Amino acid sequence: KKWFSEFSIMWPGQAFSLKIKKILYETKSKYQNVLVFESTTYGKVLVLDGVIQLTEKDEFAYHEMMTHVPMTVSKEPKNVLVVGGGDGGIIRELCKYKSVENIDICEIDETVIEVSKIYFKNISCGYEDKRVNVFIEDASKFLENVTNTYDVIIVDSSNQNFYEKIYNALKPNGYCVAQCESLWIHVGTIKNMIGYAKKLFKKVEYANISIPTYPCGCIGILCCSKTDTGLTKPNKKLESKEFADLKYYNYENHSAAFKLPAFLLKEIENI
Amino acid sequence: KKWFSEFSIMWPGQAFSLKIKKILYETKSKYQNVLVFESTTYGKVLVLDGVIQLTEKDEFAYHEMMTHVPMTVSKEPKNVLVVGGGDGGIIRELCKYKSVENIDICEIDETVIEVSKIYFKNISCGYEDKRVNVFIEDASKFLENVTNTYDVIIVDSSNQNFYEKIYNALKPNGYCVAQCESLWIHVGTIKNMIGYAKKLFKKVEYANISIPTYPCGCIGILCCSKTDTGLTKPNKKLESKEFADLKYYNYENHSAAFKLPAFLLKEIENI
Ligand SMILES: NCCCN[C@H]1CC[C@H](N)CC1
Ligand SMILES: NCCCN[C@H]1CC[C@H](N)CC1
Repeated sequence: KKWFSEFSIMWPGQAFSLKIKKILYETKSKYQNVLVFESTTYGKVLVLDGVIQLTEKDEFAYHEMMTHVPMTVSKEPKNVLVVGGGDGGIIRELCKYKSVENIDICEIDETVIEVSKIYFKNISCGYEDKRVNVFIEDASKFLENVTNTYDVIIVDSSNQNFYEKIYNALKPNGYCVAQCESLWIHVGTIKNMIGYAKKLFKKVEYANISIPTYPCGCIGILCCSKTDTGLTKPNKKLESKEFADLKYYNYENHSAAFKLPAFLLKEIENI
Repeated sequence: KKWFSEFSIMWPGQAFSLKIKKILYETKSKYQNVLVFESTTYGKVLVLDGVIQLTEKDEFAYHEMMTHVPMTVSKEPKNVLVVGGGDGGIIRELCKYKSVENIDICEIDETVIEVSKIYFKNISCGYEDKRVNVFIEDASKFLENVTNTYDVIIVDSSNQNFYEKIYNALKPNGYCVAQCESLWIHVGTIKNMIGYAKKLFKKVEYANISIPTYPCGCIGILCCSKTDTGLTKPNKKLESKEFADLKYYNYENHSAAFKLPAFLLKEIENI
């Protein structure tokens, strides 16, 4: 059998590879190359421009932490925006909250959504929920155009003007979490991201998620708060039957994810 | 340039690769194949039987956590044993403690030690400390033969009889920490290891370390206590000048490393 290998100038000198049991789908969309394959040991894999987007075996780690960190801090979130995230994993976690009344997702490439609906049914199931509204659209145009404000915005996608638009689209006590780089390779980028956020948000925090199929085995969450209390401590426990199946997130893990290695703390305490 | 690739039946279906700037040394010892190369982005790399043992860029994560977790819990450790660990990283962290009077290291393959002394000077520097005594010897024979008991034993190497020997070689309030698998691939093995330890030790805990060049980007520490308080909370802060250069470990990270993902907690609460 052949092997998929993940190369990139963003992590030069290293690569991760998965063994292919069988290729399922391949296309070039208007925006990116799309590959779906069944791996031998990580279940199905989604690849965009040769970079792994998710695998069945571990996606719960990233989707649970990205969603339940902000959603357990926000008191009674009613309206939530997902930027990027065509695969639907965040939306699947969001639908577990009965308080939520509306979920907007903005994804520029509908092929991602369609491929996820077809090949990743246990990840894209949230799309069948009546609260979920899909916008095939560039996120800057969406954010500039939306009239509603959001309690939580979750940026599930790899700019200082952009974070102004996020801030304006948030309620007064709203929160934004954004995917934000591995601490093992792009500390310079993390510093820039915290710098951009701190000009607008009064509380900017960084958490780490362990996930083996992202480069270096982990990925950060940039956490932006308009209030002074920040996002490190949940205000609620996920006890109802909808959360009985959670596989990574729990009340203790939430806080622990913000306890960073000493070298990173040193780089970012002076920003 | 060529690429080193790390394959193994222990993690089937996946592989990690580093780009080679230049090969430095290669031999077959009595016990294993030994490769040393300068990578393009992780500095120098030590490989044993085709499995990465360490790299300069990230070794501090594993050596700091393996050492300072037990050494900040033990009140006044005087005698410490390192099993395996020919590369010297643990010993380098141990020498920072002025209270320590003796450090025994037991390593079956002296080539490892010699290669580390030659090619990894910032990792093997502890060998020049007068407290350090080297035994080229199988660890089961060493543990069966030693007359001293230890305050801390650090098993830096990839068996129920073996943990009996560890228990007997420890002081009444002594501690053992052992390298113990990635939670992303060998949960069955972690369960067995905790099972073996719990028959002898009254407190058996599991912590996670983020380190990108180990498979799945992380590696566990099996933590065994003879006292009931366990190893999750340090009894001291590392404030003296010897610890000013620490790059991963800190007082908060210590406890956070024991906050495990929900699926692992579920597998190991019933053992
Ligand atoms: N298409 C891959 C997932 C991320 N999608 C986002 C869609 C909206 C864009 N403004 C940014 C990427
Ligand atoms: N040689 C590689 C590092 C681990 N070395 C250990 C030496 C002692 C043995 N009983 C187990 C492996």
